Amino acid sequence: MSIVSQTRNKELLDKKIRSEIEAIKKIIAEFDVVKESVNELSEKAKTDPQAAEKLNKLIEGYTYGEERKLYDSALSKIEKLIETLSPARSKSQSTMNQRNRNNRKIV
Amino acid sequence: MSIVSQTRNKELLDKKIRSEIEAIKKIIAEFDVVKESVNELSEKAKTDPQAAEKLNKLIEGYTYGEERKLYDSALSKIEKLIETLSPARSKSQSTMNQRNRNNRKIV
Repeated sequence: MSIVSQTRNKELLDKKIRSEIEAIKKIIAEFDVVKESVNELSEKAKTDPQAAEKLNKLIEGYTYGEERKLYDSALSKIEKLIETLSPARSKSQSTMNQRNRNNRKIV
Repeated sequence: MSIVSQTRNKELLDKKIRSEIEAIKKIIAEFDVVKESVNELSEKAKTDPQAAEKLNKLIEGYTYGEERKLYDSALSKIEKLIETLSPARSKSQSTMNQRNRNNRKIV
């Protein structure tokens, strides 16, 4: 009766994990964006002196991005989990070849 | 300075990203939960008489994840991403070595 459950579960998990990593990848791409606020006025400042004046006021960028403290090691734990889902050295771990129900197999 | 939106935004993203890894972790465990009693039932149907009785009630709900080939490659790409965000061996990014402590290291 699992057929009535695994009719959407597979798709659900696929789309779920797919979206999770996409959001996280977006998060990690916003950090350098905020840090790029240290030169909001580049060509504009070069053209207009008043814009260059604002440059001395808009020279920020480091506010809430350097939060890689206790949460930094949290990412290290993720790698550990991924490694746990890896072969590490071999793929034949615990599992063993079976397929007894074949009736005279060629291979 | 950027603080109006950065008020509680950090907590929002922190908790959200924390949900991803927890949700994904559960999905991985579900694969073992489903594909658990397979060799202990299907294979044992031929061997044990009681096992064959149970197989007559639940036979569809074992192999539902044998597409592990190009999918794992995507996860490996995730590792590379994490590694790219890590200083790895070059631990000099936004930091420096010290070793400013000896006091006669005769032992």
